[PDB]
Amino acid sequence: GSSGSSGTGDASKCLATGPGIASTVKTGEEVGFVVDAKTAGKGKVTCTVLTPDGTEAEADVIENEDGTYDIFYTAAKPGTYVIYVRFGGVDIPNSPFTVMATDGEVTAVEEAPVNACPSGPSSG
Repeated sequence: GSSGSSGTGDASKCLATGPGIASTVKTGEEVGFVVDAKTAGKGKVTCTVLTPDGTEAEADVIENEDGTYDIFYTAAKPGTYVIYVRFGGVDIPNSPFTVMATDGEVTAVEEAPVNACPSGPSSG
């Protein structure tokens, strides 16, 4: 390792608020959280939604003139999702973000078969 130039942007100062980063979330629905920064300073905020299956997900990031970053993501399947957040290249003291995606209340799904046939003349 190596260092020299003192830091400039503090991550611990930054605050993460939003339903998407709540201790618990809902599947199927699209959550949307935002990063509020007061004295944190200047820096880029990156998000990484990890799935309980072992793969990474897509997380849109939109910066704001108010020094805030709006992010959103969906939960295909329930389980334990891990969200990684960093400010100006610094992992906040809240990362990772332990999130739990639940299906919600008890429900009964219904699926039915759909017949289908190809097209084309016979000429026979």
